Amino acid sequence: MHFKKDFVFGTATSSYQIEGAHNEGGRTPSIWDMFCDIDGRVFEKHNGDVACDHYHRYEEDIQHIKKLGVDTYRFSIAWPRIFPAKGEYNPEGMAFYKNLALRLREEGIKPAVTIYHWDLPMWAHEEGGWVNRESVDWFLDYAKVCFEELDDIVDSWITHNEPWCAGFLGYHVGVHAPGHRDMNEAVRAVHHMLLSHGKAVELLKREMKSTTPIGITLNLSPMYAKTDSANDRLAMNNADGYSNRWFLDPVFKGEYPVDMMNLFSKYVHNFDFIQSGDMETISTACDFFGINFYSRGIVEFNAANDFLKADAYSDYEKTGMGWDIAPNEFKDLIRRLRAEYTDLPIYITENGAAFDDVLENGEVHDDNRIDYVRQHLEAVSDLNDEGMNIQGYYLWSLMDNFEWSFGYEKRFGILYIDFETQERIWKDSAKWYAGVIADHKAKH
Amino acid sequence: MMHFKKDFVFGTATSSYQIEGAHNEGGRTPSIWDMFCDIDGRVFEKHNGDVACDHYHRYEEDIQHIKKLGVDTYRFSIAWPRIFPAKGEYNPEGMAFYKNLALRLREEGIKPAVTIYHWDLPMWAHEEGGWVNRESVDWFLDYAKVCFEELDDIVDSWITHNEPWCAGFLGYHVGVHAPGHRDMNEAVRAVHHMLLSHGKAVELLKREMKSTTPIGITLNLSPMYAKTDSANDRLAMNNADGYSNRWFLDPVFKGEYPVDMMNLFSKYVHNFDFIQSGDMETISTACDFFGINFYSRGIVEFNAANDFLKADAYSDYEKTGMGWDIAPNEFKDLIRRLRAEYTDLPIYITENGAAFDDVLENGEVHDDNRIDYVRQHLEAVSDLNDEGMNIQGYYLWSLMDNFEWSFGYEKRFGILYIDFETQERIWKDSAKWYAGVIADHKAKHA
Amino acid sequence: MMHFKKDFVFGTATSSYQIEGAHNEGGRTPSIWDMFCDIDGRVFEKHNGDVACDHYHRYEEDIQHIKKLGVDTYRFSIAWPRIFPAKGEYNPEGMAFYKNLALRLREEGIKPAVTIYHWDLPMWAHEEGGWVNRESVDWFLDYAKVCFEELDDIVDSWITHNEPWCAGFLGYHVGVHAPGHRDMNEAVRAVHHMLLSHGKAVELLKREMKSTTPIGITLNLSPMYAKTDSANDRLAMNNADGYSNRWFLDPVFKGEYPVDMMNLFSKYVHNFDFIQSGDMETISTACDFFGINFYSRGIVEFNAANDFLKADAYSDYEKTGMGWDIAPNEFKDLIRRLRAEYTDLPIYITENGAAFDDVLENGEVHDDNRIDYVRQHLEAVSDLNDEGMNIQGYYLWSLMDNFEWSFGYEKRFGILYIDFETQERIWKDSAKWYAGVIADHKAKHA
Amino acid sequence: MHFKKDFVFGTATSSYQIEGAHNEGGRTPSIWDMFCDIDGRVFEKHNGDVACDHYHRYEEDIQHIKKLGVDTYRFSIAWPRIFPAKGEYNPEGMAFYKNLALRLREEGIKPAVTIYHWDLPMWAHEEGGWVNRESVDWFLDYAKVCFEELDDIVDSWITHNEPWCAGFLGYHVGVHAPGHRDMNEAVRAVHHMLLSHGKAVELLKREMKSTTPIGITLNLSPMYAKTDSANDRLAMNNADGYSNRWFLDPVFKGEYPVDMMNLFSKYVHNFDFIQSGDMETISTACDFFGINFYSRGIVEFNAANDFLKADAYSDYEKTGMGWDIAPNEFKDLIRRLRAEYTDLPIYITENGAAFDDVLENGEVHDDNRIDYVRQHLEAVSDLNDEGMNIQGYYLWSLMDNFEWSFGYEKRFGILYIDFETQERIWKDSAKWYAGVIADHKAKHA
Repeated sequence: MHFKKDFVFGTATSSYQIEGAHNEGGRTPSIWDMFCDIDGRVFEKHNGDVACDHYHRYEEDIQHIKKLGVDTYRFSIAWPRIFPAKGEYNPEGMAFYKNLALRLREEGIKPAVTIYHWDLPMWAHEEGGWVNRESVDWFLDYAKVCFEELDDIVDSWITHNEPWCAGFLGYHVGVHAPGHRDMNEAVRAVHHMLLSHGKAVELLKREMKSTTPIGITLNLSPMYAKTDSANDRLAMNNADGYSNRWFLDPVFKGEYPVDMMNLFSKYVHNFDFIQSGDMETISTACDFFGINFYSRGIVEFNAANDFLKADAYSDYEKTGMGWDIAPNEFKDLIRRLRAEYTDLPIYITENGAAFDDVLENGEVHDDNRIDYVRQHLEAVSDLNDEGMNIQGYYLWSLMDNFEWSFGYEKRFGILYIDFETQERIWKDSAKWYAGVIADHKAKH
Repeated sequence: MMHFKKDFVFGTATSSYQIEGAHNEGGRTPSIWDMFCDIDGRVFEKHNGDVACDHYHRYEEDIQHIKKLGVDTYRFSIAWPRIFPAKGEYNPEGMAFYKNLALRLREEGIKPAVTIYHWDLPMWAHEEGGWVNRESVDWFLDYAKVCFEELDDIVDSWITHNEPWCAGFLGYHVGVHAPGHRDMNEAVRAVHHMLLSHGKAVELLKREMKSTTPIGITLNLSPMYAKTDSANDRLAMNNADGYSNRWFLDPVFKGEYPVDMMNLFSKYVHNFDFIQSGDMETISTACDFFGINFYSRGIVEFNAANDFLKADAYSDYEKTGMGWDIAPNEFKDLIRRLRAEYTDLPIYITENGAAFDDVLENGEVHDDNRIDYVRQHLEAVSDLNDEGMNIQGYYLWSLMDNFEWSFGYEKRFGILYIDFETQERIWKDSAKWYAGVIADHKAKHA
Repeated sequence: MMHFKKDFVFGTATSSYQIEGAHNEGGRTPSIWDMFCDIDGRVFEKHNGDVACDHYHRYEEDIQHIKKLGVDTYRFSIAWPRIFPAKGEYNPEGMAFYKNLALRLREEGIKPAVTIYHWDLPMWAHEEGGWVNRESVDWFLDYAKVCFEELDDIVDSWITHNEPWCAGFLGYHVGVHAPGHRDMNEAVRAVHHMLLSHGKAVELLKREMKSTTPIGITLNLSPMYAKTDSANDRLAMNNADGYSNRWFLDPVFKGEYPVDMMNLFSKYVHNFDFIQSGDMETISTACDFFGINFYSRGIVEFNAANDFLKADAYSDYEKTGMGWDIAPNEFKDLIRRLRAEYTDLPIYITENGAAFDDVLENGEVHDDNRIDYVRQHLEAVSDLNDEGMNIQGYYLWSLMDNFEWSFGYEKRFGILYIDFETQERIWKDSAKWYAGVIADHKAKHA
Repeated sequence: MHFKKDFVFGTATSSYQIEGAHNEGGRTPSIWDMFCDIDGRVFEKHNGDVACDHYHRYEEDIQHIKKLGVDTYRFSIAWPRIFPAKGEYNPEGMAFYKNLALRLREEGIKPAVTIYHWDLPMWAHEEGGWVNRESVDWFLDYAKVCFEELDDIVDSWITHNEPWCAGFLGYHVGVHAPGHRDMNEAVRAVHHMLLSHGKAVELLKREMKSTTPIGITLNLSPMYAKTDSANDRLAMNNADGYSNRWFLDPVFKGEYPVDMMNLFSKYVHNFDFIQSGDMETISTACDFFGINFYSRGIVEFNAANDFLKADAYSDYEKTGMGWDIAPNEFKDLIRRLRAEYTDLPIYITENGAAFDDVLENGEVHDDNRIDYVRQHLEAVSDLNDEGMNIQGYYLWSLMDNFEWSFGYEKRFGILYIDFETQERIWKDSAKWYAGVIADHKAKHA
C-alpha cells in the first residue's frame, strides 16, 4: 500500500458526458448528438445537451477536486467546439480550457488532457468520418491548435481514448456513435485514428520541439478460455485479438496481427488502406503507455459465430453493469504487457464500477463500490513492488454522468449527481479515497 | 363484430415438459431439457420442470377446468421419455395415463388434439446424436406407431411436430433451447430430419394404417417487414423471412429447399448430401390441415456486419411484457400470403397468446391488456374467414402460467395464474371471457 | 435443309480494338486494354492491338468483301478513346471515320448495326475509377449523345453494350480481361453501371430525342447443366446459371437482381447501397430487340471448396480448338427458356462462330470443321423459327481473323484468314459457302 | 562442391509408381486405382497397372543401384500388399519386400523405407479413409507388422511422405487420390496422418525400444512476395502457412497456427477432431527430419480469392513442369528451419526435375537436368559450411515413372525407360551422379 512519492492519484471525466452547453460557445453538433436521435440506440432518447452543466459550473467542480487531494485531473477537449467547421477556429471554446488548465495548476493540480474522447464533429462524419483518410489531417489540425495554446500549461497529453470503442465498438457492432455496422469501414477507421496518433506525436516532438510527455490510452480486457480444449483456446485467441492485440501490436510492434486479418477477411477483402509509411509512424515512441481497465472476459467456442466465439457464463461476482470483478486477472494483464509488449511506464487512466446507489438522508452508503476500488489500489501497490512501474491511477469517474448508450441509468461517478437540479453531492466513497491520498502524502 | 360458423372450434393448448412434472415416476428418464436446465447460464436462475404445474397428479382437476370453459378442443403434447425411456423399451404405465386422459376427455364431450413431438427428446436419442443422426427418422416412427396403435380411435387430431424452427434453429444454431448447440450445419440436418420424420409418419398413418384421423404439422410463422424501401432492406427481410419461414414452408408445400437460403447458409453448410432421394416428396405429402403458431411480427433492417445480413429493427408498436409487437394487421398479411403462394388447406391457429406482468390483488389479476391482445386477433380471424381464408379453428396459448423455457417461471402466458409454491389455480378476468365468447357464439346458434 | 424467312437478316460482326489498329492515329489515346497488354502474364506473349487488322486504313477495301457475302447487316463497334480521347473533349476526326464507314455501307446496300461499348474503356476514365465509379454512367451518355446526334439517321439498329459479363465479371472479378482487377465488390458495381448506362442510353434516344431506331443490349449466354441428379449438383447448376445468366437477365427483364445470387455473393459483397432508387426501373426500360451472343454450354458439378460452389465437369461432346463444348441441342434449350420466363421480344443472335487450327495451304483454306459448327446452328435456328421462337436474325462471329484479347493472335475466329505480316485478306471456303447460303436463300426469295 | 565424409548420396522411388503387378501377389485396389478411372482426373486415363514392372524386375533394378554406387536406396511399401483385407496380414506380400531389403544389404546399400506413400487401401477409404480417426489405429497395425519383421534390416524409416499432397491436394483441391474437395475432410485427414505418424514413432521408441532412426518427410516450398506492399505480404503469409507451417508447427511446436485456423474457418467450423493428447503425441522426438524440395512459389494478392492468393508471374528459368529453378531460395528455407524450428539432422529425401528428354541413338543427353541437380548440391554444400547440418541427399527419381495426374508424360528419372520394351537405359547424368559419388569417396586418405 506504500506507493512511491512520485506516484500520482487522479480522477477523470470526458467532455460530452459532463459539459453540456451543447449550443453555446460556438458549439456545433457532434456524432453523438445525432446518435441520440437515432432510434433504438440510446436508453429512452437521453442526450448530452445539459449533462453535468460543467461548462458553466467548472469553478465549482475544481473546488471538489481540491478537497479530494488528487494530484491530477484528467479531462477531454470537445472537438466541435474547437473546429465547428473545417478550418474554423472558435476562440471562446479554447478560452474555457486554457483558463481551466491554468486554474488547476494554481490550485495545485496537474492537468491531463485527452485530445479525442469520441466526440467527432458532425462535419467530419458527413464526409465519411474516420473511414475517410482525410480524417487524419483534420485531427492534426485539431491537435495542433491545442498544442499551440496549451502545451506550456498542460502536464500530459493523450491522443486517443479507447480506439476499440471509437473504432470497432462504433463502426462494427453499431452500439456507439456513429452506430455503423460495417467491418470494412471499422478497420479503415481504426487505422486512421492510430495513424493520426503517430503524426501528432511526431509533430509535437520534432517540429514543435516539445518535451511534454505524450502517449496513448488503450482499453484492455484479458480473455480466458473455459476449458483446455482446442476449441476454447481459439476463441480466447480471437477474443484477445479483437479487443486487445489488434491495437497493441501496431503500437508497440509496428505490425498488425495476421491471425486477425485472416479472420477479418470474411468481411475485409483488401488492406490497401495500409499505405507505405504508416505502421512505423503508428509505432512512434511514446513517453508513457495509458491503460483503461474495467474487467476481464471469459469466452467459449461457437461454431455458428463468424469469429468463432460468444460470451460464456461467469459465476464470478458481478457489478451493476454485469461486468466481472477481476483484480487477480488485472494482475495477470500487466505482467503480459511487460513480458511481451512494452517496458514504458504505465498509467491507469480509468477505473471504476456502477451499482444501484440509493440516496438516504443526504448520503449514499456505497460500501460495495469502496470494496471494488480498494482491491485495485491493493493490486497497484503489489505491482510496483513487482517492478511493473505503474506511476499513476486515475479513478473513473469524478461525477455521475451520461453513460453513453445506457444513458443516465448507470452511475460511475464518485460524486452523485441529481440530474434534475445539477446539484453536486460528495459520496461515501470519497471518505476512504480522500483519506488515502492524505495518508500517502503523510509518509515522506 | 366477431362471429363464427357452427363447426368452429375454440381451444387452449399446453406442452408436456412445461406442466406435468413428476420427472421420476411412471418410468420417465431425463429429456434434453432436464440437462439443459442444469447447464449454467442457459436458463433463468437454473429453473426446471421437476414440479412445473404438477399436472401429472391433478390432471382430473384440470379436466374439470377445461369442461367449465366449455371449449370444444384441448391441445396437449405427449412426453417421449415417458413412452420410450430407453431405446426400444416400451413402458405401458406411461401410455395408460394418456389413454385415460383421452378417454376422460371423450366422456366430457371434448376433442383431444395431440402433439407427438414438442421438443422433449429423450437423452438416449440425444447421446446417439439426436435429430442430427439420420436414424432419428426411424426412432420417431417407432415412437409414433405405439401412440397410433393405442390412441388413434379416441383422438380427434394428430400433430407431428411443433415449431421445428424452435426445435431446430434457435436450439441447434443459436443455442438458446435444448440441447443448446451452435452449428448451422448441425441445424439444417436436424430440421431436415424433423420435417422428414413428420412426412414419413403421415405417410405411414394414411397409407399403411389407413386411418382418416386428421393429421398435420405445426409451423410458427412471423411475417417480416422492411424499415425503409431501399434495396438493402429488401435483401435483409427476404433472408429473415427465409430463416424463420421459407426454409420450412417450401419443403412442406413445394417439395424443395429455398436456394437463396442454401446459398446464404453455404457460409457454414458445405454439403447437402443429407437430402436423400425420395425425401422431399415425403416431406410434401398431402396433409389434412395446416397448423400455425402465431405470436407477432418482426421488423428487420440490413446489417453489413451480420452473416445473414440482418438484425432486429426498432419498433414503435405497442409491446407485450415479452417485448413482442402487437400485430393483428400483419397477421392478416401472413394468412393471405399462405393462400396465395403455398396452400389452400384448412388452417388451425394452434398457438396464440401473450405474457404480461400480472399482479395478484384480492385474489384477482386484472389483465385487461391481455384481453385486448387476444380480442384483436380473434377479431382478425373472423374477418379473414369472411374473405374465405378458411381458418377452421383457434387454440389459445396458454391454459396455465407455465415453465416458459429459457425465461423460466418469470414470464406468464397463462390465462390461469399459478402459485408454484402452492399449485393454486385461479380463474380470472378473461377465460371467463373466453368462456363467454364461446357461450355468446354458442347462444346465437340453435 | 434450312429455310429462313424473307425478312430474316444475315450478318457478320467485329469489334473496334480487335480490327481497327491505328492505335496512335486520328487522335486516339490508350485504352484499358492498351495498359492491360503490357502487364505480365495476362495476355499471350504480350500481343496487342497496335496494328491488328489495320482496318482503319483499309476500311474501303473491306466494305467490298462484306458486300460480296451478300449479308443484310454488318455489325461493328465504335472505339470510345477515338470519340473521347479526353474528358469532355469531342474528337470530330475520329467520328468522321465512322459516319463515312456507315454511309458507304448504306450505298452498297448493307445495314450498319453499331455497338457503342465493346470493352475498350479509355484510360482517363479508369484512372478516376472506371466502371466502379458512378460517374461512368454520365461519361457514357456524353459518349452516347454525340453518336446518336450524328449517326441515328444512317444506322438501322443500335447495340448499347456487348457482353457486360465479360467487361464486368471477367474484367473486374476474374482478372482475365481489362483492367484486370480481382474484386467482386468492384465487379457488381461495374456491371450495375454498365446496365444502368444502357437503360439511360435507351431512355435518352427515345424519350428526349423521340427517335424510333431499334435499340437493345447484347448478352453472352451459356446454359448450365448438372452433372448428376443429386441435390448438390442442382444447387451447383442454379449458382452457375445465376453467375453467368440470371444476374444479367433478371435486371433487364424483371427489373431486379436474383436474391439467391446476392446471398452467395455476400461472401465478398457486404453492401448493396450502390443500387439507388429508380435504377432498376431504368435498367428494365423497354427495348426493340434482345441480342444474344452464344458460343457454348457449361457442364458443372458441386464443389465444397469453391466459394460459388462449382467447378467444370468432364465433357464427352465434340470439341473446338479452344475446348468450348459444341452444343446446338443446348442452344435450342436456352431460347425456349427465354420465351417462357423472360421476354417476347424478337431475338437476334448477335454473335456465333468457332475457332480451329487453320493452316493456309496453296492459297485456299479448307475449314470444313468450322462449317459443320455453323451448319448445325443455322439448321437449329430455322427449326426454332418453325417452333415460333421468332429469331429475326443471326450474326456470324467473325469476319476477319483478329486480336482475340488475352489469347492474342493464336486463335482464328475469322471467315477470312489473315497473314499478320502482309495484312493480306484471303477468303476461306466458309466465306464463299456462307455467301452461298445467303445467295441460295435470296434466290429462293421471289 | 564439398561434403562431410559420412554424407550419403542416394536415390528414391515409390511403390505404386514403379511396382505394377496390380492384381498379383494378393494386392487389392488402392484409392489411386479408382482415381485414375475417374474421367478428366489423370492424363489419358493412365494408371499404375504395369508401371516400371519393378515387382517382377526387382533384381535388375538392384544392379543399377549398385552400379551408381549410391549409399542408400529409398523406397515405399504398398499397404494393399501388406493388408489386402482388414485385419488380415499377407506374408506373401512381405516376402517381395524381404528379398529386396536383404539383397540391398548384401550389395552394401542402406535401405531407407517409406511406410506410407499415398496408396491407401480401398477397404479403408470406404470406411472414410483418413477422414476417420480409426485410420490412426489401422496405420499402427500396418506399421507394427512392418517393424517386427523389417526393423532389423532397414537403415532408416519414413512414416509419411508429403501429407500436403495426400491431405490437402487429395481432399481439398482434388488433384490427388481420393480426389475429394472438402477442407473439413482435408484438415481431419492431415491431423490423423500426423497423429498416426507420432503414435507409430512412439511404439517404436518406447515399447519396442528400437534405436533405428525414424522421422517424417515434409515437402517444403518457401514463399516470396511479388512486391513489398502490405497486401502482397499477407498473400505470402497465407501461402506459407498453407504449404508449410500447417505441418511444421504441429510436428515441432505442438500447435496449429491460429492464423491459418481462422483463414480455414470459412470451411472448417469445428476443431473437436483434435483430442487431448494428440498434439503431444505428434511432437514426439525423431532421429532426423526429411525434406522433399522441388521449387519455390512466387505469389501475389487477389481480393476475390477466399485464401487471398492466386500465384504470381515468375521470370526465373523454368523446368518442363513449369516450376521455377530456385537453388538460392532453397538456402534461405534451411536457414529458416534452424532459426525457428529444429536442430535435427536434415535429409533431402526428394530432389529432381523434368525436362523434355529426346532419345537419340541409345542416348538422351540431359545436360539441363545435370545443371539443376548440381546447383542444388552446391547449395547443399554451402549450407553445411554454415553448420546447417544436412547429413544426406536422395535424388528423385531413380527411373522414369508414373507421375500421378501427369501420367507417363513426365520423366523425373535419371534412367530412361521405354515402356514398350521396359528397358532401363542409363544416361550420362546417371554416369555423372555415379562419378560424383566416386569422386567423393576417392578423396579420402
